[PDB]
Amino acid sequence: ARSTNTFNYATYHTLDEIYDFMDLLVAEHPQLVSKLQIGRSYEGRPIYVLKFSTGGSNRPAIWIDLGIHSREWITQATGVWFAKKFTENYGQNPSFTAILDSMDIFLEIVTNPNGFAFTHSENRLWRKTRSVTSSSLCVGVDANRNWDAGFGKAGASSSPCSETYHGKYANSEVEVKSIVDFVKNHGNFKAFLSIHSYSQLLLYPYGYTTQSIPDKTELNQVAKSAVAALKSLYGTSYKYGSIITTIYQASGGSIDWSYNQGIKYSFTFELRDTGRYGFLLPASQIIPTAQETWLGVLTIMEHTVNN
Ligand SMILES: CS(=N)(=N)C[C@@H](Cc1ccccc1)C(=O)O
Ligand SMILES: [Zn+2]
Repeated sequence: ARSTNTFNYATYHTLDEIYDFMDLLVAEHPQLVSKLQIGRSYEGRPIYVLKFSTGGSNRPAIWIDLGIHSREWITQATGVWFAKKFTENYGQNPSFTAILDSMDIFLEIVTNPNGFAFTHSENRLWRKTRSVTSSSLCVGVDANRNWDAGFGKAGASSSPCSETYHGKYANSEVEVKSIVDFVKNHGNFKAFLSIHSYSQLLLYPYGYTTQSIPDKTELNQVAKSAVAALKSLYGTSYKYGSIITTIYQASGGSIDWSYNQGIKYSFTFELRDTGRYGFLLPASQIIPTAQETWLGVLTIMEHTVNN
């Protein structure tokens, strides 16, 4: 509340809280974290990215977004945890410090602020954005299906009322477009990670095509290692593979797009529980999830700095 050491990482928070948390963090470690606004949500809410850097001009960076799907609260929770973790581990953890000394980290905790606010105010299970209009009384698009990666292909719905509505056109959603422009403009992103929320999977590109990525051998081993690392804390078991192969076909996905942009280390993480609690994960599981997930993330980051 008053400082980042007082903030309760063991509970779920509102939009305001996370935003306030953002400012505390920047106030406390001004030389390491900066708060950037890459856009405004459909309902005009600021879209913020927290930039962790030790200097340099335009260093190779790591992209990390959480809460694209509003109801997946564990991700926003894990998001805030990571942010504090970055400030804590710099200069203490030999490996993490090595990473920050050479690369920057872009962390977007609340990728979909409108839906997030909605999950607090009216429907806890809301997952889409809150954009309106058309020949429909239904609101929102599935932000993870609005990307220009086999956009509109099988694995997404053209029906606005649908939970997996892809939107009118690729990048129609500001929350999405804001990232695209940011990342395209930066031009030196090396890794791109998108965090979900439930089923315990480590996925790597192509949800939209059966086509195998050229870097499949390498991506597969990294995922193997990441999953191995993650399970070392509490023995949480994750499955890994390509999207289409492990789950099902999905078009307009975040990770397919990033990979197509030449960002090789494109992985999607699906926390935490395999259905017992689902999207309504007990707050008591926040830390543990954050802790383990971090191990898998750092694994991937280490690979990145090394290749
Ligand atoms: C449980 S869920 N809705 N997070 C599953 C998440 C699986 C996915 C990962 C990457 C890319 C496209 C699809 C989705 O359907 O968006
Ligand atoms: Zn999701």
